[PDB]
Amino acid sequence: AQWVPRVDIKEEVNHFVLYADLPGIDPSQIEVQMDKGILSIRGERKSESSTETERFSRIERRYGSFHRRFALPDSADADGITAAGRNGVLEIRIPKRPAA
Amino acid sequence: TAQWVPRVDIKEEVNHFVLYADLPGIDPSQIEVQMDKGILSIRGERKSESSTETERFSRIERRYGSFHRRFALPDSADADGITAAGRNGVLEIRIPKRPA
Repeated sequence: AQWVPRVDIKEEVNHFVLYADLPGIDPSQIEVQMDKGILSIRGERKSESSTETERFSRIERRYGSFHRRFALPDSADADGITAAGRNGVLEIRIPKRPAA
Repeated sequence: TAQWVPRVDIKEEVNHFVLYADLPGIDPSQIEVQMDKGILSIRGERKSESSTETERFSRIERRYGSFHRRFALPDSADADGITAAGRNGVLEIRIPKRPA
């Protein structure tokens, strides 16, 4: 089961903010990149369930690699991205470029 | 308490159970974990930024709200031994099995 971590994306006055539910991963293990106007998050989650699988009486948490990409408007400035994580939410801030 | 249904894996080891609950974006201390008459519950309420200035969101995929996960654990689960500790959004609940 491909892990597709859920993301909300918001456009604020000076930023886009992407919030990504990435439970079970240290924020430092999530690869955030943005190239060509497309914000990418990529990483891998191990799950306790792939060890002693037969001991689990229920398994549904998704894990494994994920890689999601989000085209953002041209206003998004790839070079200013910051990301901080807490309680497995990675919150990525993408500043907007000043208007042309 | 069940606007969303957090993913939980449950494992029964030789001498303990472990539940792993993906509860991204909630402090572990806001998450109530108890057993009552065999039933392990995990409940609490996740808030989400997407409820604030919702119209500024171009995507909202993250589920939140109250949850109340219940599992009818075997009688061997020592209701008095539960610990629950979260890291990066994953709550790990450990319950030793009864001697008898």
